[PDB]
Amino acid sequence: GQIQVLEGLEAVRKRPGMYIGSTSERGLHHLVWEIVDNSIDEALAGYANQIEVVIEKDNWIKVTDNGRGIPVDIQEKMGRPAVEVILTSSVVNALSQDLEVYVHRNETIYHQAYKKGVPQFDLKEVGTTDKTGTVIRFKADGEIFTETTVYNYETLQQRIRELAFLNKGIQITLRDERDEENVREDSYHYE
Ligand SMILES: Cc1[nH]c(C(=O)Nc2nc3c(OCCN4CCOCC4)cc(C(=O)O)cc3s2)c(Cl)c1Cl
Ligand SMILES: [Ca+2]
Ligand SMILES: [Cl-]
Repeated sequence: GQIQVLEGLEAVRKRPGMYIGSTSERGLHHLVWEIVDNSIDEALAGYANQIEVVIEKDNWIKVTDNGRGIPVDIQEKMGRPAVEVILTSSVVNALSQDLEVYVHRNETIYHQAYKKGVPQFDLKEVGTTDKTGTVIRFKADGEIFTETTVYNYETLQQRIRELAFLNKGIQITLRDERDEENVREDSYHYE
């Protein structure tokens, strides 16, 4: 089961273009669409209505939603927490030099970190919460995206606006914190 995950990570990193269309600027932006798409599905299921995308210093991406939280219960299949099984089959995780999850669920904050899809430690309880949702922070792997790992605000802005227009009732916010002296935000909420 865990042998199958490792071969999956090797497959994705060996032929990344077969998975995300290209390793160009187009492929770098595709990472964000892959994560945001999961949060939109949680909203269409009726459980989330807010998504926030932050370009952080050094072109980290953080996506946050107010969904149920990715589940943390032990799979009978992997013997591992569900969230670990979901993220260690994620293309985004495989093509990120680092990725972090924080889950707010069961009044608990759970945390795991990964490098090229490989968990760095077991899922751990780190805090308490009265909210539910998921935070993902990732840094695209410079070894995969050799052309650029720099996001284009206007590219993200155009697609986030389109997603909010198509999926009415979802508040979707983009914020660029790369320059701490000049922070730019656009927030879309149709109907
Ligand atoms: C940023 C973000 N948010 C989510 C997210 O909230 N996903 C989420 N998935 C799930 C989920 O599915 C488990 C695994 N898969 C089912 C079949 O499609 C794909 C997911 C179950 C529950 C629940 O049973 O309470 C909650 C949740 S909340 C994911 Cl994944 C990412 Cl990445
Ligand atoms: Ca889905
Ligand atoms: Cl759970």
